[PDB]
Amino acid sequence: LHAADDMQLYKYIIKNTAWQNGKTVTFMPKPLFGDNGSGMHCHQSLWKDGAPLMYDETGYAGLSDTARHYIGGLLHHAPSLLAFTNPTVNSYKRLVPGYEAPINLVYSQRNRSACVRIPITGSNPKAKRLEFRSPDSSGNPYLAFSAMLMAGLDGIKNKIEPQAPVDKDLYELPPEEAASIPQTPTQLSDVIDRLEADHEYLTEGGVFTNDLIETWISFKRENEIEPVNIRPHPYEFALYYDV
Amino acid sequence: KTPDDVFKLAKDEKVEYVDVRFCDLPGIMQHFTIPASAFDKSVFDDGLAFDGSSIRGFQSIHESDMLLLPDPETARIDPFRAAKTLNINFFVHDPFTLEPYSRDPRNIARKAENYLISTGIADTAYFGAEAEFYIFDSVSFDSRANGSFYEVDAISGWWNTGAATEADGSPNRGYKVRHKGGYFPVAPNDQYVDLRDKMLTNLINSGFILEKGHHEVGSGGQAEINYQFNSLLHAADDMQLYKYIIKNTAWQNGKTVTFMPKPLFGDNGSGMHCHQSLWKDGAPLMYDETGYAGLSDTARHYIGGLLHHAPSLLAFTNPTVNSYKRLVPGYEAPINLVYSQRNRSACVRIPITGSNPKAKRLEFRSPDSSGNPYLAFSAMLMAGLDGIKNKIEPQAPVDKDLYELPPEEAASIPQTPTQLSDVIDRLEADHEYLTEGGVFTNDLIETWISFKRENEIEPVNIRPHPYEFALYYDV
Amino acid sequence: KTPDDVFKLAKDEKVEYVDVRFCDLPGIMQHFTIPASAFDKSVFDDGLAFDGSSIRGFQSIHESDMLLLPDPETARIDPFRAAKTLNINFFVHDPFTLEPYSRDPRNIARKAENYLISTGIADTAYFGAEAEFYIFDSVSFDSRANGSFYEVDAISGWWNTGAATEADGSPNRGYKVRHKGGYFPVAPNDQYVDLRDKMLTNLINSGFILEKGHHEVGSGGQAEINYQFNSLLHAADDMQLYKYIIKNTAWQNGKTVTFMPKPLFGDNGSGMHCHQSLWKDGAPLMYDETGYAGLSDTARHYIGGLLHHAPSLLAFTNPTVNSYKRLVPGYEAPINLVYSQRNRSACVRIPITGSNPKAKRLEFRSPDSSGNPYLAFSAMLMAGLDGIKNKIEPQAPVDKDLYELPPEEAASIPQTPTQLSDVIDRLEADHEYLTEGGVFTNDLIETWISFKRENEIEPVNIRPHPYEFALYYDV
Amino acid sequence: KTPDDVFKLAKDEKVEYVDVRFCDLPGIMQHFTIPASAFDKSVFDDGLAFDGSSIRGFQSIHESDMLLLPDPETARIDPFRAAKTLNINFFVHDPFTLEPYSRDPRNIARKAENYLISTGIADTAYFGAEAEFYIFDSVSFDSRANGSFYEVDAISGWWNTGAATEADGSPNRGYKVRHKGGYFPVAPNDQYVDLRDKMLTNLINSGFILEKGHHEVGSGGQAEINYQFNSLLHAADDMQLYKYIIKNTAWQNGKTVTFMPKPLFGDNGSGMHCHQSLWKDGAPLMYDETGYAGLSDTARHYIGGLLHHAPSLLAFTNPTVNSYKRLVPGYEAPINLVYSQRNRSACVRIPITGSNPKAKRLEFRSPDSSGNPYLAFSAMLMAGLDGIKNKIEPQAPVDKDLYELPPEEAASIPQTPTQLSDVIDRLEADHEYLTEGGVFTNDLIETWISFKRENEIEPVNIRPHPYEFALYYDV
Ligand SMILES: CC(C)(C)c1nc(-c2cnc3ccccc3c2)c(-c2ccncc2)[nH]1
Ligand SMILES: CC(C)(C)c1nc(-c2cnc3ccccc3c2)c(-c2ccncc2)[nH]1
Ligand SMILES: CC(C)(C)c1nc(-c2cnc3ccccc3c2)c(-c2ccncc2)[nH]1
Ligand SMILES: C[S@](=O)(CC[C@H](N)C(=O)O)=NP(=O)(O)O
Ligand SMILES: C[S@](=O)(CC[C@H](N)C(=O)O)=NP(=O)(O)O
Ligand SMILES: C[S@](=O)(CC[C@H](N)C(=O)O)=NP(=O)(O)O
Ligand SMILES: C[S@](=O)(CC[C@H](N)C(=O)O)=NP(=O)(O)O
Ligand SMILES: [Cl-]
Ligand SMILES: [Cl-]
Ligand SMILES: [Cl-]
Ligand SMILES: [Cl-]
Ligand SMILES: [Mg+2]
Ligand SMILES: [Mg+2]
Ligand SMILES: [Mg+2]
Ligand SMILES: [Mg+2]
Ligand SMILES: [Mg+2]
Ligand SMILES: [Mg+2]
Ligand SMILES: [Mg+2]
Ligand SMILES: [Mg+2]
Ligand SMILES: [Mg+2]
Ligand SMILES: [Mg+2]
Repeated sequence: LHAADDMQLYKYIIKNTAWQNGKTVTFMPKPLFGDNGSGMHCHQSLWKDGAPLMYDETGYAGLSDTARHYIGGLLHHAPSLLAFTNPTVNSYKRLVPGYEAPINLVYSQRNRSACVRIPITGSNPKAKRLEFRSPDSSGNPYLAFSAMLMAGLDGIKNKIEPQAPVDKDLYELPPEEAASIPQTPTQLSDVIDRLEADHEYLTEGGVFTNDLIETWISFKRENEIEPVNIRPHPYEFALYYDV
Repeated sequence: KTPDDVFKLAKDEKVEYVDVRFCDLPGIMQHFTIPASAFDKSVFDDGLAFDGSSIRGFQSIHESDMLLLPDPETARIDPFRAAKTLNINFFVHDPFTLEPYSRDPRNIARKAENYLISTGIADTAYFGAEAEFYIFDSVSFDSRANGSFYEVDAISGWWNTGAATEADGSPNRGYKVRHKGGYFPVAPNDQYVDLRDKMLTNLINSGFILEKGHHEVGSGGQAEINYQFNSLLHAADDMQLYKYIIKNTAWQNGKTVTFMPKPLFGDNGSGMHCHQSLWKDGAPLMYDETGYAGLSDTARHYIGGLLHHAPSLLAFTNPTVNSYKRLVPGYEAPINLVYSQRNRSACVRIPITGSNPKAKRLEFRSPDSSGNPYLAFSAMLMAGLDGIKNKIEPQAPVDKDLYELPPEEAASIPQTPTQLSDVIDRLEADHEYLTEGGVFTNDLIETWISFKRENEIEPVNIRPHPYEFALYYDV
Repeated sequence: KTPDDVFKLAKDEKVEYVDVRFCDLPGIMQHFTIPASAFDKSVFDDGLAFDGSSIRGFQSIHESDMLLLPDPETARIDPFRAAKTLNINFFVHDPFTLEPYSRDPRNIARKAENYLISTGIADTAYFGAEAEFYIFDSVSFDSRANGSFYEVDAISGWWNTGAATEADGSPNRGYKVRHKGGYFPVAPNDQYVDLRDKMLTNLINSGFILEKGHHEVGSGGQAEINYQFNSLLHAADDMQLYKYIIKNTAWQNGKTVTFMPKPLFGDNGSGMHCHQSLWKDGAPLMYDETGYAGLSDTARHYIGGLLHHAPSLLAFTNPTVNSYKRLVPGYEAPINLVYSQRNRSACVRIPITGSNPKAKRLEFRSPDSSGNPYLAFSAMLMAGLDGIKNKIEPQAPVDKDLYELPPEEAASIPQTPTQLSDVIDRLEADHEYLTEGGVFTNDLIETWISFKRENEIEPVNIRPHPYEFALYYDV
Repeated sequence: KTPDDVFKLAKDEKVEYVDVRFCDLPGIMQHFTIPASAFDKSVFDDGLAFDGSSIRGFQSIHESDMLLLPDPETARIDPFRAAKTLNINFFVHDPFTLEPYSRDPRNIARKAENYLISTGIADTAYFGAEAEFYIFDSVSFDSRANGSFYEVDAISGWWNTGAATEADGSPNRGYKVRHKGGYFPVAPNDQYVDLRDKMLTNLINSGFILEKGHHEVGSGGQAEINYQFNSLLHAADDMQLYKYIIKNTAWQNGKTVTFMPKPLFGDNGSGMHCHQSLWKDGAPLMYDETGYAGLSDTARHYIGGLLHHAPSLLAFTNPTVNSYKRLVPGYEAPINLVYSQRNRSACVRIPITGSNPKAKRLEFRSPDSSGNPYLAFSAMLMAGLDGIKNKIEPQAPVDKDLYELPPEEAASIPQTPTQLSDVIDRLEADHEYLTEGGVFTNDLIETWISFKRENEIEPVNIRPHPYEFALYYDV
């Protein structure tokens, strides 16, 4: 909660500091074509009674079972989770290869091409965490943070095993190997459809309620997805004016 | 028509050049010119070479050389070139075996007509098309790292009612067309009467048999011209020539034409409605006085095929990203897969034609002009034939304004696809009806899928839409 | 043709002026004009004088006077000059001895044809050339202490899709040509149909035998016109006249043409592909039904010569700095020294011509139009003949897209040279094949090496490239 | 200096932010900022993380995380930032093993100094550098399909003597600098006196020990500032900080500085002359009263190394394409590999310093500022040390204007390399002197070769030069 409050205030301060100095700031995921998008990477860890739970010296990338299952939750629920972590049409213009954003659902240490990176933090158990690189700033940090937690917790509860880490530049995978790893969703309508179909992990404990989820789905369809869909894109003119 | 007929025409018409034409895979006609002196029997016997690697959907660079052989049926005098020119369409052939090319669109049409005959169902498929278009004054567009735009303009566009002067500096004289109001008030509200007359005349003088011309619904110069129906291949050839004549008549008169499905947002798109009928031994097969909308079983099953195969069929009938911007409610284009008589909101309309059995046909309203009529016409036939063969029953006609259906009733009828990537995915998954008789071959279908993904779908997907900035700049 | 034939032509055509033409070393035709009254037997017997010190690669100032003697074969009526004019090419001769000039390009061609005969290998070398060019609207450029630029422009250039208006202020009407997409959609996408027709007509009226004309791959008006092949010297004369006719047809119609190898970055260069064959006693020597791509031993060894001598040969076939901007992968120009049938990525392509022995030939794709066809054609023949004489075996053909070869495979193949300085260095080191029979002389070769170094290589080397500012301003 | 010294400085100076700095492979300093509150022991013990995949010549994306550890010797207050800031340079380390990074330029300098000690030849290498630069008013440049340009501008540039007004509209008041005439007339001809004073003051206030400042030869604002020599690593750190100070002093005063080797054509380039000497146990090793130009055997052999290894050494000392535009005759830069006392046309000059042994040194005139001083200095030392170890004798000194040498005498001396690709090819072929003691490692050398080819050499090669249009548009 504090972190989400911090995020909202941070945006306000960044935007208005710029404004007062004759500039203008955007946190949109992808305002430039052919250059890096803007992410909101979320470093996450769970603690109990003042002790860290993420660390196990014997695990891949120093990760405990609890940590590994949390990742399993994130990567497993991704096709619906992104409806809150990547909630805009513009979000999906960032999820393209070559710009240090994810294009598939894998975790890997030290890996800025991956969906979940495990940063190199040495043997200090307090520093161990996962970096969920998928999310952006185009939505609601209260909902985004909460949704990630619910996915992560469902993973722990169900001991969901993530698929083996891939320690490779994921934008450079051979076609055959690439096709075998689940891709990030292509567009917002896909994740909204998926959220609508499958969202039980969010409704656990009544954290998200059906009325929230329905309003979200409905809002995104009517105010974002559809309005973009009906409007001809300028590149269609480059492509098709002379058909 | 024979080679000697064409030589006589060239001689009689004092032709200086012969323009050798053929069709690329996406649907744009290609050409080069040879002098009259080089137009001889050798052209019919040996054919002519070209670079297949520079033509879309054709060859790779290391297998580049391809061959062309003329189709004497297609010889027309060019109405535009100051040096008297005879245009002729060619078939693409392999340079080694001299076999027809598997990715020549004109070959696909050929194969389609032969397959029809081989089924015994009919011997002729007639296609009547309505290729709508916009007569614009100007267009510009670009795509850069930090921005992108397009703009179309037209003197008669409603967006110009408040202009202080016309583009040339002359006064604004009003009589501009309202959105959805171009169909079809008299001049001066119709500002394109003389230009369309020139289009009609140029068509007539190229041997077209004309039926009508008019302003269409869209503001800013939408138009429609209709010519007589014909058998599949001839009809596709007619379509390609018609586009060439429309575009260049406009060009020569200081205008610019587009056949893109949806160049205006909030006004009508441009369709290519296809009126279809099957005939055998000079008798029509579509009519049965006792059927809904006077339709025979053969007709009804043909419709069943179209509506059933629609989710893949549209990959050829609606082959562009822009296509899907037209398939939205409120503009006399389809939004779901139903047939209905008299119904301009439906996917297949049955026009009111009375009891004359020769006039009975279905109007497939889904297709547009953004692709390849050889492939589109052929694909519709294959879907239609599969329907007859499998006696596919279309779901009951819905005689209602389909844009106004109650939500519960709407959701129960299959919708038209949302986007090109959907129909390409579906084509890839299920396309057996097209491969029947080898009309479409796997290499054609794979090249098509591959071309559309790499050159159209993906390039649009990666580029931020301007409306995203309206939506999200301030997130 | 005789002196008396030319006089008759002048008389019959009511010629007012005779344009006396010859070729400078680099490859630009030179001229001066004499009145009809001054065109007499004396011109054939005594010849005409000019200042050899003002012509590039010719004489020094203190040895300036040179002589010209006419070549009756080359007489054509000028299609452009309002005062009726007969053009005639001349041979450069020493004013004292009357011997042919060792640095007259036309003399080198002459000597080449004779040498061929003297070898007994063949009696005729046929050259078919494709001189590609760009039809631009404008060009400007400069070079100063503190900056430098160039800009070419063309209405059909893709870079202009976003322009608010055309250069003359008229509206942007679209139909511009996509990069790599000019080959070869119909009008209005092809914006140069009527202009190219004028070019074709002018060529016809100057006695060219035409084969085809078309828009080429490149955006912004790339074009190609083909005329019938001929023997070496006649072919080189044809080439020079063709460039003159193309450039001046464009000029008279408000356009501006360049034959430079690579005026556009990231689009197709302009080549001068040379189709070559040897004949003896009226029979073709290139064909053998049992050889790879139907090629005889003589043909194969000719290709062996070309590919073997490439590292020096390109000094005449690819003689400019800009030449080497074209020899880059992805644009249907060569990047390594292989031959292959049907293959537009190869250095020598064998076009698909069937079993007709008269049609069998090799296409040497390396050369461009940026130099001297007299020297280029001759140099190719000398390389080809050295190959036959020494039975040089070309390395095995590689029937693959040569731009897409796996790393190990690519590195096993000799690459085309990177830059002009490399081929000049190599020519200097090894050029014996050119000096055979005295076809090229050491003084010609030294002058060439010297000219290129001092006037082209060095002047480019010393001037900062704009892209260095992009790269390095902030170091 | 210790960690506790730096903390005291930060506390005493009321620092708000610490700027964490390190060097990329090509030679540009990188930075991020941390608050004063985050600057603690932890920074020295654990270090700080960054994305090694966004830094040139560093890591791939899947091995991105890298670590930085501070160098307390480099702590300086920033003279520019309104929020009081302390700048510190860091070493790049492996995040797992905590070993120094093989491709950290600062580590290379570290290793070089240790290697020197380990040879027993000397214990200290002193570097005195002269980084010349231009104070311009503006720059722009671009590179498109149909054109490309650059322009630099400066109020005092000779090209502006005819300007009706200054850029801001104020009158042209003359006193502009003649090409090759900036060294060094008094104001107002020297228009940059006050600005260079501001540069001198900013350097002084960052703890530099100053020696001189002046206008340099080149028109349009060329300048030079000298600070006291130092040992290799410290000298490289000094250089980087100097460029930062010069660039930002200019920036804050409405100007723009470039250290590129040759921004002006036909006027002096900007060099980075390196005065070098070796010392052991506090005593100089370069001096011998009986040697040519007062040079010892150790000194002579060091020169022998430099001149002998030049063909590959210049890959680090002259590392850009633009570097080779400076190595042309007539501008006080080298064009061949000779040493000579008092000689500003030579590759190695021996400055006239009298009989004081402490002052004896060589001036290596070849290097420029377009790369990486850490690498450049280190590479020079390695070449010099190899010379000493192998007792490499330099060819006899030539006490002449080496620009004016007749062509025959000039050939009998090895020339400087013509272009970057030559030195890269040579480095690739022969680099064992650099790998001695593991100072340069094969992975560094390979990355360097690779980076220069793909990011500099090739991108320049494929882009048409404006002067090619001057040369060839009309071919
Ligand atoms: C040109 C268009 C699309 C209006 C059209 N007119 C016709 C048309 C209209 N009236 C007719 C009356 C009688 C006979 C044929 C007719 C064809 C047909 C058509 C197409 C395919 N099969 C049969 C008819 N299509
Ligand atoms: C004009 C061009 C380059 C297309 C060309 N056509 C030809 C060409 C094409 N077809 C032919 C068919 C038969 C006879 C000669 C032919 C020449 C040749 C050529 C050149 C050299 N030697 C032989 C042929 N070149
Ligand atoms: C700053 C520059 C380049 C002019 C310079 N001054 C000096 C310089 C000049 N005079 C000196 C007199 C005495 C002692 C040292 C001196 C150094 C040196 C130098 C560099 C390396 N090794 C020795 C000297 N370099
Ligand atoms: C350098 S980056 O890898 C770039 C991230 C990119 N903008 C993104 O879209 O996530 N981010 P960081 O290293 O700060 O986590
Ligand atoms: C008037 S309309 O119904 C309009 C058709 C619309 N432009 C379409 O997109 O199909 N066409 P028609 O009546 O000519 O068949
Ligand atoms: C289409 S192309 O292959 C293009 C050749 C290219 N301009 C070049 O040689 O650089 N030429 P051709 O007319 O020989 O088919
Ligand atoms: C006056 S100069 O000789 C000029 C050097 C020139 N700018 C160069 O090295 O390229 N420099 P200095 O005398 O300061 O060593
Ligand atoms: Cl969407
Ligand atoms: Cl799509
Ligand atoms: Cl060169
Ligand atoms: Cl280079
Ligand atoms: Mg991060
Ligand atoms: Mg109609
Ligand atoms: Mg209509
Ligand atoms: Mg209709
Ligand atoms: Mg050709
Ligand atoms: Mg060509
Ligand atoms: Mg060719
Ligand atoms: Mg100095
Ligand atoms: Mg100096
Ligand atoms: Mg100096």
